[PDB]
Amino acid sequence: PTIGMIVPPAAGLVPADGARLYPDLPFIASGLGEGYDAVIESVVDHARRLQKQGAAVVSLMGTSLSFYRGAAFNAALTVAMREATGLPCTTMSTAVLNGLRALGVRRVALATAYIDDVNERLAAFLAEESLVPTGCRSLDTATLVDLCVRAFEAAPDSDGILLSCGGLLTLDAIPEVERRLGVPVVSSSPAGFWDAVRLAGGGAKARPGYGRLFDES
Repeated sequence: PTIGMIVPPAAGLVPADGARLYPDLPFIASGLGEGYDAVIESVVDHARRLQKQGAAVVSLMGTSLSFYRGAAFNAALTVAMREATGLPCTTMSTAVLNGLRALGVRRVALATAYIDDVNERLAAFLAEESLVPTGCRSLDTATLVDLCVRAFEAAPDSDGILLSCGGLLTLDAIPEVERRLGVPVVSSSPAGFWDAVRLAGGGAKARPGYGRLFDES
């Protein structure tokens, strides 16, 4: 089944992680190219576009876009996508909750590429959904790996790490961080793929090597 992704950039490319994680799967993207009315309408518009292109399911593949306004908005936007489209729909924030929960992570450390105000909305989203945010640190693989280690060492009681940057190239850092700390890392972009592949069904597995998430069915 084709998996449709609504992507933040105007260019509307399938995010680069897809070619590494799921080379055998058909993905298509529609680029969205601030302001809840404008977000709701473009998102519904672009979901219909992917439906028209033959998507079997649709993921809103931006974490900030989907958690900035809280957990209730994420939930309601998903339903509006589904009602416009007739397809199972999801978001990168839901993908993150699903991955954290699959991995038994309740107390979560934050490693992100966001400003303060956005990191605050992230931790608020997670606590709304009854996870426990602990440490937060925010900004290549070397810098990403160090980011998460500094996130974890700032809060050693964490069950795992949320690496939140759906725009960044993160797949090399995840295994290296899990290898070094022994704790799982859920990252936005890979998690959004993992979640969208699950949603679509069929049961395909990711290429080996990209972290503990991908051993979760």
